[PDB]
Amino acid sequence: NSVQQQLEALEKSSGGRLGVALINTADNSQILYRADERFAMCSTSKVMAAAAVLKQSESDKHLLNQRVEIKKSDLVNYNPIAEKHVNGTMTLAELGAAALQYSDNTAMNKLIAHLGGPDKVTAFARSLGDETFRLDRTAPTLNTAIPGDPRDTTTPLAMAQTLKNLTLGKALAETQRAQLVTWLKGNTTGSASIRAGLPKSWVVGDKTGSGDYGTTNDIAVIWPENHAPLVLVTYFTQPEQKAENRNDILAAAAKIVTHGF
Ligand SMILES: *C(=O)[C@@H](NC(=O)/C(=N\OC(C)(C)C(=O)O)c1csc(N)n1)[C@H](C)NS(=O)(=O)O
Repeated sequence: NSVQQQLEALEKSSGGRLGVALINTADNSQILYRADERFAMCSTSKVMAAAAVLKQSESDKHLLNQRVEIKKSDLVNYNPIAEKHVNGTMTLAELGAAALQYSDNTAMNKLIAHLGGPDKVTAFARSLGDETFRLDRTAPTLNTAIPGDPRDTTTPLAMAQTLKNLTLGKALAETQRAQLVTWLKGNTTGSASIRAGLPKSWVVGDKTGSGDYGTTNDIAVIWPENHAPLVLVTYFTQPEQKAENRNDILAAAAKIVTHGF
């Protein structure tokens, strides 16, 4: 079966809706499956918030070391790093690292608040040429992932294009691009998602997201040992609010689309 037939069969077995966009930077070719359909980003949206702060830091050499006070009232549903710093401070760089590498939701919220609200994250995406991304809410409500709800959504293709621009392309000046890549490569939350579908020795940077409706997402930049990078978005969502998340589906999709590379 072709790659498209394999992805359709994966979706058919999955009990949900699968969205895939792979960009092969060797030749700019693409593998697309529901890639123009909206999906709730869940915590994959954190890449855009962190990158928006990195953009600001290009013109403010003190920004990344700016102190942010962490209070008990800032804690939400999932904040393994920020809870260690209640009554102290974290820098904006430390908040970017925590948001991306541990998916700390308090850290995401501090990034959003620093920027001036969810709409400012949307404006940053637009400044990169991404007409599709929208951030509407803070964490954790941005992960409700209700079917057909446009809030906090993008498409697989839009996010793959923007992730390519952010990590390998024109979106950020070099020091800031490099910092984003360092953060993504050090992610701790993605072992069982895209990474599990790839050769163990390939270098990967990624950001996961999991929400209601069993919504299970991962966005990655992948560096093969002997080939140009691949940028891969795998989004997955299910019809029932309390569906289990399915990182195995993302690993399976990654294996299908990276075969031969
Ligand atoms: C982002 O996707 C974010 N997700 C959530 O905060 C929600 N659940 O996350 C945890 C890890 C708690 C889970 O048990 O799935 C969630 C479900 S419903 C809702 N309104 N929020 C997490 C923290 N990011 S991820 O990268 O770890 O998935």
